[PDB]
Amino acid sequence: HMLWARLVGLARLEARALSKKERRSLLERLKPYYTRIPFSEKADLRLVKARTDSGEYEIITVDGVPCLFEWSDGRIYPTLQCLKAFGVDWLKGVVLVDKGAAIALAKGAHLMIPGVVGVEGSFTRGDVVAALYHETRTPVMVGVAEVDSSALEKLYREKARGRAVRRVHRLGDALWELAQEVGK
Repeated sequence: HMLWARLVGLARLEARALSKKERRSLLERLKPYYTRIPFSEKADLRLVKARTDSGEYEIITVDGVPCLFEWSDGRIYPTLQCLKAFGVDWLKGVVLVDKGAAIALAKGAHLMIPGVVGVEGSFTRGDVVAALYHETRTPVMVGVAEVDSSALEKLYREKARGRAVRRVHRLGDALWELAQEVGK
């Protein structure tokens, strides 16, 4: 197909079902990093490649929802659309942030410790976590923990300075815009 999205513009799409072998490899690549696989064995998984003016994006869809992507560190991460569809309980943890940090994250900033107001779950430095605006629990960013959850629980209470979560994907980024349109 073809689609036209904000920021990325016109995208030419090529989609196919994942093979039985790719589906198995996908589950094996997700297990080490999340509490559980969020989707069913009956869910239809497809690989969608979108070529835009700047380059190529590949997104794995789950029953048509653009949910997963491979980052430069070789791990598979969820899109925010994935979190809307399946929630966040399957993630090892989440970090709750204040309004100012939710707005900064939606502009593309990393999450600094003073913007944190709560920690949920249990995770260690390097784990995949999501940052949610505390008031509405809206996910605004997906990234990598810079500190263990137990350390963060202490650090945000002291309002220590420093980075809490390194941003990988966030609301309004090019992938998010493309995924929004794929979901339409």
